[PDB]
Amino acid sequence: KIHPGVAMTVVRTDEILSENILFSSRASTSMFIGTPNVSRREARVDAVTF
Amino acid sequence: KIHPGVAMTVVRTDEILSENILFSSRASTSMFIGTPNVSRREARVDAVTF
Repeated sequence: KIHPGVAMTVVRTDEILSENILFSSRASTSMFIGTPNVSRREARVDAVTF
Repeated sequence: KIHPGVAMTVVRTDEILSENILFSSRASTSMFIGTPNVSRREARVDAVTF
């Protein structure tokens, strides 16, 4: 338990799960949302997947 | 052509093609006939595999 001739500083990262809060003003962005489409992918005899 | 100490029980199987007669009574089974449905499998550029 002899204190050495050098002094050690110990550095460690830390991970902290935050719970964040978002703000945005009125008309912060503007969405040009278009009409969605349909493409029949699976034309199965069992059940059709669009 | 001298007898050994042991004997054998030679076993083979014999196939036979038999014309058979099947009988079943009336109303033996109930059947739900689904509508036939088409599906492409391999869309070949020459000749599509239906």
